[PDB]
Amino acid sequence: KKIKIVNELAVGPASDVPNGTGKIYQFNDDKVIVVNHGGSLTAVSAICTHLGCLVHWDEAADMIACPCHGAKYTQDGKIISGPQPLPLKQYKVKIEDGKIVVSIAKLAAA
Amino acid sequence: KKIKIVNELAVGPASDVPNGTGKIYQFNDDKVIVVNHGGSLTAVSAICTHLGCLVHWDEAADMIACPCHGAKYTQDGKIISGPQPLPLKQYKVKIEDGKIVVSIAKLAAA
Ligand code: FES
Ligand code: FES
Repeated sequence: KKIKIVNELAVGPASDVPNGTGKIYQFNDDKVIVVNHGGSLTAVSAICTHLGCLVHWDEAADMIACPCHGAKYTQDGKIISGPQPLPLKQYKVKIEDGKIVVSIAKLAAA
Repeated sequence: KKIKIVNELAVGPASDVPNGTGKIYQFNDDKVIVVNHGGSLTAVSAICTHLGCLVHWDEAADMIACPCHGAKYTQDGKIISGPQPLPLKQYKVKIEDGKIVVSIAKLAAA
């Protein structure tokens, strides 16, 4: 009673993103930042929804920071502060065979 | 004894790029990073020559850094280290009427 289409990609070894760090990967047309912090491995779009620069993980401040107009986001992409209109799109992410597997789903009813 | 074609664009107010900072601008088909550091206002292509992520200025480290795979460049776009094949193409930049004017030339001899 629902159709959904999932894109799925093993982007790199789990050892790429050890604790306290974040790394940017290509996901087809988007760029995703995968973050490993506080026991939690998350994945969100790395492109600011304001005007489209790349973000990075700031471990000391426990935040994602955008270098262009000062946007600050949570590890999960939620808005902390800045001019950005939207949160960064949330991905799913898992470790499989020692690999970081990122995925996103788009739904549709039958 | 030389003819050249110059693209020129007043990209924003000079107040946009104070000392110790760098800013990204659309320059027709390229994107340029203008950096103000050490009394020197420079402008180079913002597109990393490895795989094309947008770069940013790192004032603390005195370098242009690409967030994807670690490319480092000097303020003038020269390669410091990383997987990139090429330096960032250099633009010329000056202040007029409190505005940042970026320009680049393509040659023709006669
Ligand atoms: S493009 Fe990220 S703050 Fe504007
Ligand atoms: S895109 Fe800059 S290091 Fe690869």
